[PDB]
Amino acid sequence: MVRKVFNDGDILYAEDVNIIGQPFVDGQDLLGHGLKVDDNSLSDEPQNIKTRFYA
Amino acid sequence: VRKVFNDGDILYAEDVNIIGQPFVDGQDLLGHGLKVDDNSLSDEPQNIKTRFYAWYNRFRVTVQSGLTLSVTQGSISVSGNIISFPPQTINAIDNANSFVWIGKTDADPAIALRVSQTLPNVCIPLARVIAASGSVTSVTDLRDVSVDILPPSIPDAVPVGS
Amino acid sequence: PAIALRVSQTLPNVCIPLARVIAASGSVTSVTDLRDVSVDILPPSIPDAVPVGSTIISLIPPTAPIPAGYLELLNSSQNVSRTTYSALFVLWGTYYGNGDGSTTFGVP
Amino acid sequence: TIISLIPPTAPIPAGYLELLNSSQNVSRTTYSALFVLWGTYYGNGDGSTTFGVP
Repeated sequence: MVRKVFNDGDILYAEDVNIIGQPFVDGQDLLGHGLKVDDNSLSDEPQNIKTRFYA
Repeated sequence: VRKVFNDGDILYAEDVNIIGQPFVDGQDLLGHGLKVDDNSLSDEPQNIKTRFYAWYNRFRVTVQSGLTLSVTQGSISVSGNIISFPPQTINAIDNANSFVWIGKTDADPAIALRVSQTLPNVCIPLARVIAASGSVTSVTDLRDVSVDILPPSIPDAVPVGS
Repeated sequence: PAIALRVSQTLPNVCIPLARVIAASGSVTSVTDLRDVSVDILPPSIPDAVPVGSTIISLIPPTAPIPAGYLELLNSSQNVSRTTYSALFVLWGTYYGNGDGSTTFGVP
Repeated sequence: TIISLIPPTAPIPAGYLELLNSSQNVSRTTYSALFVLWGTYYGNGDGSTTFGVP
């Protein structure tokens, strides 16, 4: 999102689409790297690590 | 997810900026994908997944088939000596409320996985299995990391003057 | 008696085990984690009381009261209730007499 | 030493060594707390692996 921001007349290049195609959750500043994963982002399913660890 | 595109729609810069920032949280929005399950977590070692489950699922007893129960791999410490066990199987005692544990008997010094009808005083309890008619009706986890085993009462000392 | 981090040759019966280290030529070949996160400790034994059915000899005068949790051996066999002394009845049976044969058993 | 009247069919209490008619030789390492206390005083079953039992 940061270091690559689009505007109304901006061309959409194939490299940008390929980058967005691989989402990253490392919290980095790049185009496809969204944000880190907190406890909420983990699934609230009883069979998952969050529920077991909190139990 | 929330906003849906179709033929004839015009892509907007804000749409790409939203899409460019993925959020994994299960929220129903354009860029918010879904909630992270165990599979989405990295499976190679030196990661919280395998680290957590190698301790959580240690010597866990499950009904493999019929009276045959599966015990996951693990390790035990006997006076500082580490003895490792691969995943093994053992047959429950039929028509009984038996106990699956790890230890030894008076007639056998080898430390191994055993099924009895009464928990020995010195053992590592694993499960209480209720089985009937060649089938395992229920399994109750005894080595659970959430259940806490209270220690036994202080032994009655020899009476003074005796 | 001070509680601290100690490197010994054999783990004491009561302690918090941390690791086992194998050292050769002034170098550490291996360190094995003895904590709960890696291993499950098997107790060598439990602290136990005097076993049921064992006999202890005492010098206490007759005026002193009978110790709790014990039965007194008399000049003749006794008939003791099986329900009250279920532990002793289990460990002994009727090997010292059948008592009535239904609800009591004999004590030598 | 604990004296008991339990019948032969009754199991030996755990953590106890039965004393039979003759002497025995039990492993020093298996019974370490016993060997450090008694010592080689009731016999030397072997050189450095077992010790005697009256």
